[PDB]
Amino acid sequence: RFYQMSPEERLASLLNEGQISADTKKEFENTALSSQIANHMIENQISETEVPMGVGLHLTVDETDYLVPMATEEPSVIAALSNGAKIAQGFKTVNQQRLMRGQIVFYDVADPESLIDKLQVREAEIFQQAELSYPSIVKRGGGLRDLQYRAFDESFVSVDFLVDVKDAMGANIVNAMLEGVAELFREWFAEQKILFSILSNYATESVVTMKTAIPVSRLSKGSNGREIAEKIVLASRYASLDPYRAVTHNKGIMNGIEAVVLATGNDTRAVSASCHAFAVKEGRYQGLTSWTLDGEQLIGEISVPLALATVGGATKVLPKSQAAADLLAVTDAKELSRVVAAVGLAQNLAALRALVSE
Amino acid sequence: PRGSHMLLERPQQKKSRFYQMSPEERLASLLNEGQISADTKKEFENTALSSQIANHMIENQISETEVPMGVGLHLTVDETDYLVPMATEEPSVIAALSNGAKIAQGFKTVNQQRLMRGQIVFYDVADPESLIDKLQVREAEIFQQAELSYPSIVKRGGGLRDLQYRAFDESFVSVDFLVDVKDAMGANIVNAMLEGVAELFREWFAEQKILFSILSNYATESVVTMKTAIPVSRLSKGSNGREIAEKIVLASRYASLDPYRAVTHNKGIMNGIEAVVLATGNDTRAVSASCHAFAVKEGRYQGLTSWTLDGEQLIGEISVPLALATVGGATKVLPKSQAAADLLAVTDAKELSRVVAAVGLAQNLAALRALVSEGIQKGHMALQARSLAMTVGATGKEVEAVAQQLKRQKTMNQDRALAILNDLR
Ligand SMILES: CC(C)(COP(=O)([O-])OP(=O)([O-])OC[C@H]1O[C@@H](n2cnc3c(N)ncnc32)[C@H](O)[C@@H]1OP(=O)([O-])[O-])[C@@H](O)C(=O)NCCC(=O)NCCSC(=O)C[C@@](C)(O)CC(=O)[O-]
Ligand SMILES: NC(=O)c1ccc[n+]([C@@H]2O[C@H](COP(=O)([O-])OP(=O)(O)OC[C@H]3O[C@@H](n4cnc5c(N)ncnc54)[C@H](OP(=O)(O)O)[C@@H]3O)[C@@H](O)[C@H]2O)c1
Ligand SMILES: NC(=O)c1ccc[n+]([C@@H]2O[C@H](COP(=O)([O-])OP(=O)(O)OC[C@H]3O[C@@H](n4cnc5c(N)ncnc54)[C@H](OP(=O)(O)O)[C@@H]3O)[C@@H](O)[C@H]2O)c1
Ligand SMILES: [Ca+2]
Ligand SMILES: [Ca+2]
Ligand SMILES: [Ca+2]
Repeated sequence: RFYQMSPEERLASLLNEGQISADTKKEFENTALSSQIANHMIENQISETEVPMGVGLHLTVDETDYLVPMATEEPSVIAALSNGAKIAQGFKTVNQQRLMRGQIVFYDVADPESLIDKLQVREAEIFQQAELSYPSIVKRGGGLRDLQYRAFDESFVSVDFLVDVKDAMGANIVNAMLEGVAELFREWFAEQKILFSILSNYATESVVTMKTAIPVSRLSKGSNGREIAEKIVLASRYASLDPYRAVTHNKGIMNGIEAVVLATGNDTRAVSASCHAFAVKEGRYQGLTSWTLDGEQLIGEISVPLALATVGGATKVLPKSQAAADLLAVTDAKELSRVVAAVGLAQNLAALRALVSE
Repeated sequence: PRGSHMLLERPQQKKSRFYQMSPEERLASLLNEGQISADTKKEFENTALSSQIANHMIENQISETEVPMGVGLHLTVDETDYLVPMATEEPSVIAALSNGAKIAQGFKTVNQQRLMRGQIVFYDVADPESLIDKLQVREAEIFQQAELSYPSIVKRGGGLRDLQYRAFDESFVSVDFLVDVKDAMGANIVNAMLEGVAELFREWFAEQKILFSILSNYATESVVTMKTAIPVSRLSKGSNGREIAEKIVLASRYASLDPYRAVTHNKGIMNGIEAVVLATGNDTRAVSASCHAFAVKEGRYQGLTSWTLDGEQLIGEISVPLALATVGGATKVLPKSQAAADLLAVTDAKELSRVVAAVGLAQNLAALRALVSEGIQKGHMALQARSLAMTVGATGKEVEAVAQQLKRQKTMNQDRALAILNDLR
């Protein structure tokens, strides 16, 4: 019955059964998100978590000014972003891509190559079925983009689906498309077995690279601008050597990125999973940014998979997500990813500069 | 050309900088400079967290993000029943956690440690092996200064516990500090302790140079491992319980071969873990950072859980570093954190980490069972049909009736769910 009760009835049941105090109940009742919206978004809803939201300052991306909504519970995070962006002055997009990835995994595959060669010769029909399983995205101008195949040891075979989901995160688009094609596969190969069909959150085809060039004089109010830069460069390289520093290094970056992702109603677990997994380069967890000295300029670069969204999920139904989107005022998801990647690099600059200046 | 940033438009210099203004003044300035609409300003003004609390926690505060919070059910850890506060915006996460916990019935602790790491890193070290030995013999005084740099923790029963040393590139040296921060996360306890020990490191060695002294979020000494044992019959409403178990084992095994699946595998785990971390006012970045880095094993990003078959039993196990906290940070200054803490009803941070790890394993179970059984979509659409019913006003047993009819529709809507509801009345 608990999952069938109203929020008001669930709180009363919790109090009646001694599971929460009376003051705890009154606090759970002090909400600002409409009960209608919250109760229909999740299950067993009783209340809300309120995260303070502030405005990150001085971010410029490709000669466009931005005001960054940042939801965070940690002090100094928004100030660090603002000081880091002010010092950097601007950020420039080195390259951007935006495709989502999914997979259908066969198991107990007798001869992998046989199965794979079978699929490659019928790719036209697969694209046909993928359109039928979600035709709306194809009308918007997206849809399936490529098919890839990977044969693994232990008799696994993965069919990789790369999709253009436009401004959505794409989970429900990709999952629907994959389950529809899975049916066709089971019709084509009654012999074979399908372990699962699901989207991959490792969005290596949604990577964004930002960069910044900083006159070393801006790194200090005084004369030791180059000294601070040389130590920033040293700190960044040590992240490539000590995972115990790289994790803190990337955590500092995600303080800014996850604040914007949260404020705009995007999925924080998805972005945190892809970014940290993308940090694994050459079998070692390293930093997501590089800092080098080219003459009298400190040059920083960031590369992160940012399959973010401006539509779908919680980006619209939560009024605060719409308000944060009004403040940021990005026109599409690709732009959101560029702004978020710049926030990451700005956060990292403020963190390293403070780390080596003390 | 290169004009300045549009923020220097927000200052009221005829009087005040943005970071000095009050939240109300900061919103008025935002509206007057064309950055937000009137409706957006009013929505920002609709807040439940005290303005005095929010404004003094962060900088340039203007409003708040509201994440719905629900209650996960059926979780049992070490023969104790729990009600898990879960803060999330994703549908089905809480229902899946309840389903996964119900299927497993309970979780037990295999091992647990709780120590926060810190590091003081030397750079430009000529002979690393020399400086190291020069430090190992003076550990008696290193432990003493650590106590005076932050004595409060030592009288509460904690403080520095161990010192280890590593060298990289034959030019870097790192002094590793293992600290017991009790129920706090330990960031400010460690940092202050390390910056104080760095001082005498300079006094001792005017020859060497320190690059930085700071905590490490990679809390490999806060790993907690949870276990579960499920009769295969509980994995299906039908008769193929074992078949399902066999598929879950392979899905878990496949995660260990394809990082593209492992990331999604751990993402599902973190849907539950981060939802409790957020509800209790803990630092979500620190947990996801240490958890995903811990996922890297033998030079390969893999799944954080293992699933194996032992006779008629499906055996699941999770291992993650959870340096969570029950005090400090945002665990108390945020009233909702205290309310969520009253519901979870844990006594210490060690118990918090144990419950959160179990939540992760239960979450993993629900996802994997659905993926290898009917698929992830069927469950989602069903919850979506019920949500669309309550939106239009479905009550009582009309919730399932309207959801049943929405299933028949090729495309479910709020426009059509209202039509179904009115006919029933
Ligand atoms: C969604 C269910 C639970 C449907 O549930 P069902 O299969 O129809 O079975 P049921 O309705 O008879 O009851 C299932 C139990 O789940 C709970 N439950 C059931 N319905 C509700 C509800 N309305 N409100 C609250 N709780 C609910 C409830 O505890 C219930 O038992 P009971 O308490 O009644 O004895 C099932 O399909 C399921 O578990 N799906 C898993 C979906 C999931 O894991 N979602 C997480 C977000 S998606 C994700 O993780 C991404 C992913 C999957 O890609 C990660 C990965 O790949 O690993
Ligand atoms: N593996 C995973 O991690 C996983 C698994 C399951 C669920 N999820 C969750 O599923 C959600 C993300 O998936 P989703 O975005 O596809 O949900 P969605 O809300 O159903 O899809 C996007 C919505 O935005 C609309 N839209 C408007 N303009 C669009 C545009 N330019 N491009 C694309 N769509 C546009 C779409 O309309 P049309 O239908 O007409 O196209 C659609 O209704 C998140 O809540 C996520 O956390 C994640
Ligand atoms: N790299 C990073 O992640 C990083 C860096 C810097 C800061 N931070 C932030 O710093 C905060 C976490 O650090 P913190 O935990 O040390 O915050 P904290 O609030 O300063 O420390 C814990 C507080 O709880 C009190 N307390 C009561 N009972 C305790 C117990 N059993 N054990 C420990 N403390 C107890 C302590 O009293 P006493 O004062 O007497 O000791 C202290 O005031 C977070 O806001 C975090 O995001 C993170
Ligand atoms: Ca191809
Ligand atoms: Ca605007
Ligand atoms: Ca030792």
